[PDB]
Amino acid sequence: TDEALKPCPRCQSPAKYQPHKKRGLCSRLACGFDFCVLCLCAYHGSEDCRRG
Ligand SMILES: [Zn+2]
Ligand SMILES: [Zn+2]
Repeated sequence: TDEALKPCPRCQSPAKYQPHKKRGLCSRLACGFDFCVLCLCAYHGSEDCRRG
């Protein structure tokens, strides 16, 4: 099994990982970011990710 926590796309800090919501929230109070864990952009909820 093992643990999982993803780096924040702004500051690379270990963000609070939410695999049940495909969401990640930064632990750095000056950064305070909310991202999609599939494409590492600002969180887009129920929408699908984008190519690049
Ligand atoms: Zn951050
Ligand atoms: Zn995405």
